[PDB]
Amino acid sequence: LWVTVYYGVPVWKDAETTLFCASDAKAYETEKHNVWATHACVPTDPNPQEIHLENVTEEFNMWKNNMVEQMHTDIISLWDQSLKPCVKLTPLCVTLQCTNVTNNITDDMRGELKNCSFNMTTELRDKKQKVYSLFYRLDVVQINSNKEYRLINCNTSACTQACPKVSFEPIPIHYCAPAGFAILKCKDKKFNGTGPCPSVSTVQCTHGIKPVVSTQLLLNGSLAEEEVMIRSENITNNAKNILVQFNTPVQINCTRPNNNTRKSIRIGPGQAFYATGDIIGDIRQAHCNVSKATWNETLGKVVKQLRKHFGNNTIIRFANSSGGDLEVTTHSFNCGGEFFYCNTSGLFNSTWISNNDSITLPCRIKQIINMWQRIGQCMYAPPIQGVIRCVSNITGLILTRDGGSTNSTTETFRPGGGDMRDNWRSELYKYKVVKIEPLGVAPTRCKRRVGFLGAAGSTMGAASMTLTVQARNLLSGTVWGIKQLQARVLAVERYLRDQQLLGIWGCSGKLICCTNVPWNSSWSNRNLSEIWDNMTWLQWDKEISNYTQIIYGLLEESQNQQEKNEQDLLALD
Amino acid sequence: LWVTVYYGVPVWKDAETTLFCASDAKAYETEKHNVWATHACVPTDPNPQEIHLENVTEEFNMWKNNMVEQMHTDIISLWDQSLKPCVKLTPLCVTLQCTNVTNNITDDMRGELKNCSFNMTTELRDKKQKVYSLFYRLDVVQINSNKEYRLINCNTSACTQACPKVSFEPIPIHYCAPAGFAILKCKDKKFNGTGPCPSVSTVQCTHGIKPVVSTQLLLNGSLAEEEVMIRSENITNNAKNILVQFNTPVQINCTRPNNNTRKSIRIGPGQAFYATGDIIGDIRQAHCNVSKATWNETLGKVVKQLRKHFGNNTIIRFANSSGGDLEVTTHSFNCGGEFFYCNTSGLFNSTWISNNDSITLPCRIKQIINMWQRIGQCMYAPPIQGVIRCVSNITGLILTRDGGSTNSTTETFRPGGGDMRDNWRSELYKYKVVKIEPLGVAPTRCKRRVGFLGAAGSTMGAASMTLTVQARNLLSGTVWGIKQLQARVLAVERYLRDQQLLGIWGCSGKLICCTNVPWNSSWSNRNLSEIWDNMTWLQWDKEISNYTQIIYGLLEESQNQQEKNEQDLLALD
Amino acid sequence: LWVTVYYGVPVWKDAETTLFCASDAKAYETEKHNVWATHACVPTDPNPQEIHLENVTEEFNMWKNNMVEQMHTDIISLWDQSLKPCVKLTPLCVTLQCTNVTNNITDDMRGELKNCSFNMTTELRDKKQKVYSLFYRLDVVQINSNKEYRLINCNTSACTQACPKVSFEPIPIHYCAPAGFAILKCKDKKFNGTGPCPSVSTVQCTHGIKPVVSTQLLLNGSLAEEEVMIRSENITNNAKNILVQFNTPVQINCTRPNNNTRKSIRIGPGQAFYATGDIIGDIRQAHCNVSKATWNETLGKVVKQLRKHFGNNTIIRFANSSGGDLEVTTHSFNCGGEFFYCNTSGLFNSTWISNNDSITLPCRIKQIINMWQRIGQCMYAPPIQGVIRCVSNITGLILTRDGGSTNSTTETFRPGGGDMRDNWRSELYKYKVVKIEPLGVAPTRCKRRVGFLGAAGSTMGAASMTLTVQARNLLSGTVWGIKQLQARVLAVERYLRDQQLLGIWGCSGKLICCTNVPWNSSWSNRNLSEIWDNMTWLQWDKEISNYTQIIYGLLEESQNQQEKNEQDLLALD
Ligand SMILES: *[C@@H]1O[C@H](CO)[C@@H](O[C@@H]2O[C@H](CO)[C@@H](O[C@@H]3O[C@H](CO)[C@@H](O)[C@H](O)[C@@H]3O)[C@H](O)[C@H]2NC(C)=O)[C@H](O)[C@H]1NC(C)=O
Ligand SMILES: *[C@@H]1O[C@H](CO)[C@@H](O[C@@H]2O[C@H](CO)[C@@H](O)[C@H](O)[C@H]2NC(C)=O)[C@H](O)[C@H]1NC(C)=O
Ligand SMILES: *[C@@H]1O[C@H](CO)[C@@H](O[C@@H]2O[C@H](CO)[C@@H](O)[C@H](O)[C@H]2NC(C)=O)[C@H](O)[C@H]1NC(C)=O
Ligand SMILES: *[C@@H]1O[C@H](CO)[C@@H](O[C@@H]2O[C@H](CO)[C@@H](O)[C@H](O)[C@H]2NC(C)=O)[C@H](O)[C@H]1NC(C)=O
Ligand SMILES: *[C@@H]1O[C@H](CO)[C@@H](O[C@@H]2O[C@H](CO)[C@@H](O)[C@H](O)[C@H]2NC(C)=O)[C@H](O)[C@H]1NC(C)=O
Ligand SMILES: *[C@@H]1O[C@H](CO)[C@@H](O[C@@H]2O[C@H](CO)[C@@H](O)[C@H](O)[C@H]2NC(C)=O)[C@H](O)[C@H]1NC(C)=O
Ligand SMILES: *[C@@H]1O[C@H](CO)[C@@H](O[C@@H]2O[C@H](CO)[C@@H](O)[C@H](O)[C@H]2NC(C)=O)[C@H](O)[C@H]1NC(C)=O
Ligand SMILES: *[C@@H]1O[C@H](CO)[C@@H](O)[C@H](O)[C@H]1NC(C)=O
Ligand SMILES: *[C@@H]1O[C@H](CO)[C@@H](O)[C@H](O)[C@H]1NC(C)=O
Ligand SMILES: *[C@@H]1O[C@H](CO)[C@@H](O)[C@H](O)[C@H]1NC(C)=O
Repeated sequence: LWVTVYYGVPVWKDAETTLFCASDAKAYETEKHNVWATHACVPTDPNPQEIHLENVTEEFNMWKNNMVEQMHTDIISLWDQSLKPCVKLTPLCVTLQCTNVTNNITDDMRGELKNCSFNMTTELRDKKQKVYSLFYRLDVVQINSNKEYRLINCNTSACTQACPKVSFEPIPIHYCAPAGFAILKCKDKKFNGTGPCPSVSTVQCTHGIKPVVSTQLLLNGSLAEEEVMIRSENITNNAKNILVQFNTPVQINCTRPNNNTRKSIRIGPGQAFYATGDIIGDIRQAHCNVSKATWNETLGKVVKQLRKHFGNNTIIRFANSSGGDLEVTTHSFNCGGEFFYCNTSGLFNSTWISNNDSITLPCRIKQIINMWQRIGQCMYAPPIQGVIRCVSNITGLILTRDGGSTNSTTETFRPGGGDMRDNWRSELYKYKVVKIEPLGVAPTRCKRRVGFLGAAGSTMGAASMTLTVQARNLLSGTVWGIKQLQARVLAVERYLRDQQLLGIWGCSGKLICCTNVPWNSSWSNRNLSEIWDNMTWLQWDKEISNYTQIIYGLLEESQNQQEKNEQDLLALD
Repeated sequence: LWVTVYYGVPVWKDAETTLFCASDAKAYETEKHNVWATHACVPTDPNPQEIHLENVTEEFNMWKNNMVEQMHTDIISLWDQSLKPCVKLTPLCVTLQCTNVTNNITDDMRGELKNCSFNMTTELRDKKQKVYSLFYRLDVVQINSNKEYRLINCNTSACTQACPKVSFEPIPIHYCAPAGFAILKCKDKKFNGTGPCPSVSTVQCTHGIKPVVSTQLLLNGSLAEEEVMIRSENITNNAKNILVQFNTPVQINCTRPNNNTRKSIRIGPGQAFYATGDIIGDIRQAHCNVSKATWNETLGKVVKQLRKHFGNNTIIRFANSSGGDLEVTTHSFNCGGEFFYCNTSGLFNSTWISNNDSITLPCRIKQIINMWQRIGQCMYAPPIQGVIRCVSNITGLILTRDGGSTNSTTETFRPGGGDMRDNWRSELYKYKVVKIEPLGVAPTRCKRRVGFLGAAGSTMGAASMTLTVQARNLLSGTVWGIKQLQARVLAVERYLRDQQLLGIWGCSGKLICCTNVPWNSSWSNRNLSEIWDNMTWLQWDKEISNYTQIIYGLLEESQNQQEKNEQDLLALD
Repeated sequence: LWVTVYYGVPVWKDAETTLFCASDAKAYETEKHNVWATHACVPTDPNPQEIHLENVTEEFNMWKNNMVEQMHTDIISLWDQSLKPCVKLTPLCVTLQCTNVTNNITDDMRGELKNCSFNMTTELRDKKQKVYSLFYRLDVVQINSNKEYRLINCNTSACTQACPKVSFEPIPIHYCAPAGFAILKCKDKKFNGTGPCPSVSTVQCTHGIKPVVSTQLLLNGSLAEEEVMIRSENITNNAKNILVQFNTPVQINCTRPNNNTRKSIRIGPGQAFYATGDIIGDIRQAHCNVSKATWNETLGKVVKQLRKHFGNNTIIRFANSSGGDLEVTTHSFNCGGEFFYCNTSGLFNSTWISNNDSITLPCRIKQIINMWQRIGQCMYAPPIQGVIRCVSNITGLILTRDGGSTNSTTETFRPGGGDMRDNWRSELYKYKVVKIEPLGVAPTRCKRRVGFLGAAGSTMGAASMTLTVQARNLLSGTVWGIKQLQARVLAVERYLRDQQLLGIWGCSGKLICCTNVPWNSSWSNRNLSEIWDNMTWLQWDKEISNYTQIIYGLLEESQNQQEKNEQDLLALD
């Protein structure tokens, strides 16, 4: 009959907000190399809390998530911030004099290293300096008695050498939302990227996400749980990348067996340039090894789950990439500072039908890079002395279907990728951000006299006793610097708005503040047995969400003001 | 009689604060390249509300407004931000060797364009490049086989090319104040600039203001109603500009018949310099057209209002600009990218005794500009390819009077301008920012036991029923980015201070409350019928403004502390 | 028996927070623009409030004061900010060719002023310029038939010319604590800098302190009272400085008799380089003067007050500095823009046994400078034309004890300094920041039915009637603005946390409230009369902070939740 206002109901709606980084601050409390990304984040909770929701079935969507875009923008801005402070190599674009290096009489790499020598400025503007350095063939381009060259990007973009002190080591970060927002987590083991997730769990924020950069194979990412899953925006469409994820890792070992040496040239006053001085001992190519039997078994599995969608009689035949830029055409990870670019033509060999030492990947290195498909600004990665070795493990792939015929007697899958959002979407697949609103109104028989969300799936009557748990922690009282400020300002304003709305009414209280506005039959007149015993809060929100504004207006104006002026006139005499 | 505290009365008072931007969704969603000003402006509400205050009369002042200065600072800051991130053109200073253009036939514009050639640097620091470009006569100065010149600014300032993609296209901007403030709006049809406006209305924020930059003639402005209103700070003083506002607009057309060509010179790495390569076909001077009959009629209408201020039978005479810099001597503006500088001696030339064709304005174009009289921050607008044409309205003038004696036989009005504040002040003449304060105290016979401003003109008895409406909107739950954040924080702060000051008294959760403070007769006591039925809250607060601190001190000391301590002593048994 | 929560109670504890500047408007209104970026600082309070606290004893310490480090960081940041828009002199690193003092007659100083002639780029790229300048012997280092030199730091740092408009003139800076905090001012006459101060006071803003710079002598410092004070972290440790603060000042006059003239050389466009053109008249030595009798008397006082720690009849000896950099070896300072560097060996040249016109100190001047022992950043102070004279007051030394022994026979003292924290620490020795904690709990017999800090020393019974004054003040109503914004948001967040924590309990009504938690005897049981009337509020915080968290837990969980769970039954009707 009479309206009653409830504060702290289990209700949420989809929204987007400014997330802030959290990371393990104890590891870097003792200072180390100034990492590219992870600094100034709030310390992470030593005991993260994950709460399971009893009966809810939330709808997820991988390919229209906003956290991926926020992550990509954050990484781009962090990289741009990192590159700015240190040296600019504007005076290095000069005509070079380059000849082939003479290794320690070992062949098959003779044409790849140059010994460019050139003129460079010095401290005093009136004088010039004569220097030399070693450049890779992919870094230096010809300009048309030994022939003379220039750097590759002199006619496109400038160069800012990376600050030698920082380190491009990926290390995990946690994206945490402001107070008043919650991040759901799809939990079932067969989530194909879209559709309902019958198992859901609320977490304050995420686990450790390593911002690894790669094009053709995903490295160090999170594995699947039950089986190797295949995800795509629309599998039937050939234009959409077919992300894949493994359940057991395939180990890849990469090396640069050259005893490189750094050599600093001054281009001062103050500024210095680090050249590739000289290589000691033999010179050999950089190669990556992947176990043959393990890779064969992994592909023989992926083809098995891949035939679930494309029929169980078709012929599946992998192949190397079609072509394009060197980033797209070759697996382009980074290992300790050097930016490899490796072939992968030996991996994607097979032709499957219904019925042992290693695989070597010969490859090459480039020092100058302009990643994220950008133009107008490049970077010069300084050389790293000594042999460098990495042991990653392949966790997923990025496939693309040819779709070259309509009969569909066979299918051909060439690996691709290069849009860095695909790497992030492979990790943020089981998250979304929701906006908790704690206020609610429902009819009852009042007349006023003169887990964190574990009750979400329960009926409205069952959830009418746990109101306090929602409202207890509603406030929870340079990149990563302004984001925290905006996040906490938004949280404070949300708490203040909720308190003001609950205060202008007659309630000023937490649990079950009865009111006096009569229940109009126009606001979905149902039997109270059909309301309290049948429905739940999330369902109760939807049909009445049109009329919440009218009920708020009636409570604030029609009832409280008249009631209080009546009390004031009562105390007159 | 005892004091009673009301929260959310219609009281306001004049104040100055920080405003933020807001733009239309159409301009917000324009996929093309960003406009010079609006990038992070929040989208505007599709339906702003007008809450005409009914019986209120407020004192307006056009000249001493603070919105104008804030707009000027914001515009200058936006320009400086716009020019920072693209090409700097320091190495263009070279001794240029120039020669006249050959024209086509029947030479008429010989001395304006020069065919300058100079040696310019290329990407490779070793080599040099021979190029040529066409510079207008106003952009070069001779130095002492053919003659040689330098650029205009290479002994005062360093050039900086305007970014080639961004366009200085004026578009509407709305300046909206944060929560807890209001922007009143005068609507008197004959508002001359100062004095009380008997018809006052409040909007959430202003109408669309086009930030057009021009001098000597206001373009694309807002027109008056029923009269050709004329405004000035002081008509007797001859050192003050006399703004005008036409009833109906005057159509002005402008053209640049030369068919330019954009020649790209690469002076990298990365940078570039766009040059006026060569002109195709016939070559002629830029000119602007204004209808003769319309302009004659408009002058004949404006002189009638000048006769009112300066008396009947006085002869009003017009004359062209007094002389000085080219910025103020000629009607300067930009039409699609080219900065025109048009002679206006054909318009301001007439004499008016007591009792079909088109006018052609010769015009000249300049490329190197240092607008806003800020020497040291020059700019080089790149050439715009193809014929340029635009059609605009003239909706105002900026006249100045001649002060040679008075002996009022006649007056001589000469156009002026140059200070850009007058362009903004012509649009923001019907607004001012007033901060709303909700708290208030008034007497009555009660003692305690032991539209958004539509009621601003109503009596205190009727106004006390609308405390909810006033009290609701006190939170409303790059340069613009920090403006919005600071304004939001300020609003939250003011609301929290109001809440705390209400809470130290015994009236925390209530809009109205009775208190046991006696009403001292020294506070201008009056019969209740003369307060609650013969006064309004704005008029009441104007009377008790001296005793507010004493009453607040009494309420916080004599009542709450003593009451709580005595109640604590009572609860012991 | 029962617990009762008190809000707004005079209790504080040590804490650190970012402070904000406050300077008078006259400094900005001075014609010398941007002397210290006064626009950043807030206008000063016209009447700072000092409230005497009558019974409080507080533990002071200056050797761990955080305000010293905050002032140092603020000064460094302001200095770096000031020079950013100024000219950069990278093209000045040229092979100079210098030949002593050929243009003038000089006394026996001989080769201190080098007459340097060298090439330079004119306002145009094409043509070079032949110019000259006078550089001091300290500003040029030889490089290997007239000899040739270069500037001192052409292989270390890039000079940036000081802007000529601004001047490095110190002005008062007032430090004001943000909302919620307070600054305690110790007023004891004989305060050593450590231990309990029995005459504490409080101030909203500190007294005006001038950020002077000088190594071996403190200039314009604040004077002590009634005796020369000696302060040290541990006097018997040889490695720690021993500050001194004279009772009465010793005046020092300094002069630059050379009559310099400024020559403006153009490095255009938009850049100028001010050289030392020529010296009119005879070359003469720069020197400083100190009164002999006054200085001898001051050292006679310092020995009297410094033998107190060491011995009544121990030999104490003074001596000049040992060696090292010119900054530490010699008393440096600025005198009207010229950075003097004067040896003080004519002053510390005394020996004192167990039981006549003026001291003159000739000294040098250096132009290129980089204070704080910084590397990578430098400045070139332009010449100050005309004869220069200064007058200053010495107000404290910075001594240092030698580690040799002679365990008791003799003690040797030398001037020290070099780190600029000591100069700030000599002025902020009587101020520390404290954080106010307004919540408090005390036992009493109440059971619930089913100046700003002048009372900090008074008993709890009397201090319960002044809860309003503390509670009222807690809220207190581009680059470098985010610091103030973050401090402000932090204050708001702290207030909201306190209010929410009070709201979880059954005490939404502010100030003295009562709760039903019994008072366990284990929590420092005392008879009630000796709790309320034989003890103060600060001492109560020193005997509950162990159990305060558990008391808050009992209040928030054990009583209010059960009360609501009992109330829900009666809420149905
Ligand atoms: C006053 O407002 C008028 C709006 O009518 C301004 O004229 C407009 O100027 C723009 C920019 O030149 C014109 O758009 C351009 O059109 C050309 C094609 O001619 C196109 O190639 C460009 O990319 C751009 O879209 C626009 O057509 C023109 N308006 C009209 C009706 O022609 C005028 O510039 C304003 N006054 C001042 C002083 O800015
Ligand atoms: C997924 O992509 C496929 C493209 O193959 C879409 O299927 C096409 O739909 C159009 C429109 O009806 C037909 O003309 C084509 O013949 C279809 N192609 C095939 C191979 O069947 C499909 O609609 C897309 N799915 C979604 C949900 O967008
Ligand atoms: C990729 O696959 C092709 C065939 O699919 C491989 O070519 C085979 O090489 C072996 C070894 O000489 C021959 O015995 C076969 O006859 C070849 N097959 C065909 C169809 O000609 C090729 O070597 C593979 N390359 C890599 C790098 O894995
Ligand atoms: C200044 O004199 C005081 C004694 O009056 C010394 O301070 C004492 O220091 C000890 C050591 O920490 C403390 O336990 C005492 O409480 C302090 N008492 C007082 C009154 O401050 C201090 O050491 C002297 N300073 C110097 C530099 O010698
Ligand atoms: C102050 O400094 C002195 C000297 O540095 C310290 O005294 C020394 O203490 C060690 C440890 O017992 C002895 O081995 C030395 O012989 C002492 N030297 C002298 C000269 O006394 C003293 O401990 C320091 N005091 C404080 C409070 O730090
Ligand atoms: C610093 O200079 C001042 C003058 O500007 C000196 O003060 C003067 O000294 C002379 C000689 O003793 C007196 O005749 C004047 O009356 C003094 N003038 C004033 C205003 O006091 C001062 O002695 C100099 N100090 C030093 C250390 O040389
Ligand atoms: C400051 O003055 C003293 C005293 O004149 C200078 O000390 C000289 O030191 C050198 C090296 O031992 C010797 O010439 C003498 O011992 C001292 N000179 C005289 C005349 O006795 C000191 O060099 C001066 N400071 C500077 C930076 O030169
Ligand atoms: C505008 O009108 C007011 C009267 O309301 C008058 O005081 C003022 O001088 C007028 N100003 C002008 C410029 O006409
Ligand atoms: C007293 O109140 C009456 C209301 O009926 C009013 O008419 C009268 O003017 C008042 N007199 C004074 C002195 O305020
Ligand atoms: C400059 O003066 C110094 C000091 O007397 C002297 O050693 C030097 O030889 C002089 N320079 C020349 C060029 O004579």
